Amino acid sequence: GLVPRGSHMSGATEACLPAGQRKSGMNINFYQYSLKDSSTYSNAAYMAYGYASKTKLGSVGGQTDISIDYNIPCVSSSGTFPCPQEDSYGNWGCKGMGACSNSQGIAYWSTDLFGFYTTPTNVTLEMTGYFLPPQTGSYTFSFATVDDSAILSVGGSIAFECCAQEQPPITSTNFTINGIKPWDGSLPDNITGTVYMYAGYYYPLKVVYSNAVSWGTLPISVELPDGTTVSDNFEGYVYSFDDDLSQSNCTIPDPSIH
Ligand SMILES: [Cl-]
Ligand SMILES: [Cl-]
Ligand SMILES: [Gd]
Ligand SMILES: [Gd]
Ligand SMILES: [Gd]
Ligand SMILES: [Gd]
Ligand SMILES: [Gd]
Ligand SMILES: [Gd]
Ligand SMILES: [Gd]
Ligand SMILES: [Gd]
Ligand SMILES: [Gd]
Ligand SMILES: [Gd]
Ligand SMILES: [Gd]
Repeated sequence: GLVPRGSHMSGATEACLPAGQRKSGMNINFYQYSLKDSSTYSNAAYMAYGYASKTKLGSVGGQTDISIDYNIPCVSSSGTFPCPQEDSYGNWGCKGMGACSNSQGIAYWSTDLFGFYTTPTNVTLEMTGYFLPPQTGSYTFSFATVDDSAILSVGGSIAFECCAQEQPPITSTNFTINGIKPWDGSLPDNITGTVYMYAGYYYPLKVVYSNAVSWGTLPISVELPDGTTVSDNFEGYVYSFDDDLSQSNCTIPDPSIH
């Protein structure tokens, strides 16, 4: 017929057309998280919004390189250098550095997480922004691995509300990727979630990430409808807008018919 029929039973992911000044990159908020607390980040409510009930440590904006790869120091014979986790051995040393004299189980201070001086050993962070699909079709987001706990949410009223990026987190636990650290221990690699997206609409995107001890890891990718993969550097795909709670037409509940 003259018009597309629309995704079945309001199935389309909600998106946005914010009218304000677009900024390259995502906003990163940092929140307090306790060293060796392996239980707090196992709860859906905590990972969706509860993190923001803890002390906010700071923020950085305009981040396009969004993967996390934090390595603890090895205090070695030849100085102090970051140790790739797969190179750690024994009790303990780091391959090519010898034995390390420092503890794996204390807090360490570093700017490795987006240049913000904090404790990547123990912290929770919230990345927010809008994903701009250049192509219409199925997009598959993935975490290659999760160390320690993480979620990824896409869509208006799922990640956050349109034109309200900077507001307190919404309560939705309808995660696109659920990488929450299981209670019973365990969890596989290459965890994934798929969203059908219409080109040129801005899709709210939230990533919440937490680490309790030592190494922290979150390699983020998206496979595009053309089958190519974008990993780590999402420049050209992720943007921020200052809140405009007064922009009435900002929410597009169904981009398939808009
Ligand atoms: Cl180091
Ligand atoms: Cl060695
Ligand atoms: Gd990176
Ligand atoms: Gd980089
Ligand atoms: Gd890093
Ligand atoms: Gd870094
Ligand atoms: Gd690095
Ligand atoms: Gd880096
Ligand atoms: Gd909503
Ligand atoms: Gd960790
Ligand atoms: Gd594919
Ligand atoms: Gd890098
Ligand atoms: Gd603002």
